[PDB]
Amino acid sequence: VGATTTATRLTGWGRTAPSVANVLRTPDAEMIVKAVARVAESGGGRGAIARGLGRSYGDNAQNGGGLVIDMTPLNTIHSIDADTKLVDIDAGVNLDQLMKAALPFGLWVPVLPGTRQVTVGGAIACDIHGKNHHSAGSFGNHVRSMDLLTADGEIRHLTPTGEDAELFWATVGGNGLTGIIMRATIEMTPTSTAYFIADGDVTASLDETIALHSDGSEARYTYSSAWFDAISAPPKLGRAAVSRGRLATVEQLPAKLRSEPLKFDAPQLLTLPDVFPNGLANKYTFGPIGELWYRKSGTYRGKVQNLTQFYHPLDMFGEWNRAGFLQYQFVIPTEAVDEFKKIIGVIQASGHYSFLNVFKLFGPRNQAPLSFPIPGWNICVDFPIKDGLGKFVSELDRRVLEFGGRLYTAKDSRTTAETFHAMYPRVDEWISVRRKVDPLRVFASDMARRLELL
Ligand SMILES: Cc1cc2nc3c(=O)[nH]c(=O)nc-3n(C[C@H](O)[C@H](O)[C@H](O)COP(=O)(O)OP(=O)(O)OC[C@H]3O[C@@H](n4cnc5c(N)ncnc54)[C@H](O)[C@@H]3O)c2cc1C
Ligand SMILES: COc1ccc(CNc2nc3cc(C(F)(F)F)ccc3nc2C(=O)O)cc1F
Repeated sequence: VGATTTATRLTGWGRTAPSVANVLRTPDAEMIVKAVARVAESGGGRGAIARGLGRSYGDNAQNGGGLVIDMTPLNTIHSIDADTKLVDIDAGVNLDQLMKAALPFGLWVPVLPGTRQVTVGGAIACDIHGKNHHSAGSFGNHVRSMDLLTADGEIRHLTPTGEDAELFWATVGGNGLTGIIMRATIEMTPTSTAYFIADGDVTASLDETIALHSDGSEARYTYSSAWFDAISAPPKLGRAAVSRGRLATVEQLPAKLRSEPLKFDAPQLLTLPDVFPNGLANKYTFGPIGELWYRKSGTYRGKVQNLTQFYHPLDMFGEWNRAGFLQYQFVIPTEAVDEFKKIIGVIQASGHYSFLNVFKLFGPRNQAPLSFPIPGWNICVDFPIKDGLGKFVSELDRRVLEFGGRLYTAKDSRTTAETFHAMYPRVDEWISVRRKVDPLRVFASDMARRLELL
């Protein structure tokens, strides 16, 4: 329970670009206020940045030669209310913790990323998105208030629509550069079960994948995402396994599950690598029977699924996934469909092979100037680090930029300031807010300096 300050070598989830910071770790809020006051009174040096669970791949949660404040000990859930749907929680609370605590109230975390190991602070600061972006927006859309420790040492109560709305919306997606989010109130989504009813589809090509997302069917599902093929030559290029669904109601559950509709079942002992150590391939896998088999297994209607089944389907693959990788995620505006296809073609012909590829059509954006999601074609790819990759991804940056798209700060450790600023045309507007709230650069990070956000 005691406060500690420790020189620590930090990296994001990508394990790249390490830098040494003094890491403060304390469950005492007043100690965090005092540390920020100390940096502020210092009138120099390299400032401070908050750090959550370190799930961002890049360098936004580290500060070489400065202070890093580990927020994970501030993890109190203050209250949950089923009538108002509000949760009041410290910024260090993580989404898995929150999901579990809130389920007995018939409340659902309104935006969940592909991993549950992210803090509320990290969720706000990266304005995270999920499988339901097109129906629910991003994390920032659901924050009703937050308490922000600013450079002047004061704790400001921010609301999306109040007098401090400008600062609220600069903090959403602000990558911790407006101050330290101490605490927040989130509006949860009501639910009668912890289950999904899901429809699966399998497409044969990129053209089919795009048509499926463009035919109006997306409006029938609150949740929608896809795995796609980024390695095969066209026309197989861009074929996808698509998973779409909505939260189930109690009466849609089979009789055996209806007695505990809000139950989160425990992740089981055995994963697929444990049961099939020699892999899943047989003599049929890559020919026409394999094709039919995968088509059939991935095509279904009204299937009842728990959270892991529906939302974390890679979990069953255990140690096989991510077997020195560069995570690259971008969105291209909806209208730019040919441009989007062109970029997918570029990736396939590049000689860089990504096996893990998520595809999603984002919905409307929010008013946060630095928010990543815009309506359009969102893709994540995972490239093994090898010769030529750095220069190739710089070419990808140019294409993404030229086609009106952007990269996501939570995934980036290598784009340039020039590129990033052009991708985010409201960056100057955001920088102006940051300069008002932090004239002395009390808040600073490796990303802030790299991307000239400092
Ligand atoms: C396997 C995996 C799957 C993922 N899937 C998704 C996805 O589906 N959608 C998506 O949007 N993202 C996804 N991400 C990225 C992840 O959601 C974000 O990186 C998120 O910000 C990580 O939260 P964290 O608590 O680990 O924050 P960190 O990585 O520690 O910090 C990220 C940023 O938040 C800031 N920050 C943290 N706490 C505070 C605070 N209290 N006050 C102010 N600023 C703070 C930091 O300064 C930093 O700028 C995924 C990441 C992984 C590893
Ligand atoms: C245990 O192994 C894994 C478990 C889950 C995943 C899914 N990961 C993601 N899933 C993502 C899903 C989305 C979206 F919401 F768009 F579907 C957007 C971004 C995503 N980013 C990521 C990521 O790894 O950074 C990947 C894994 F390698």
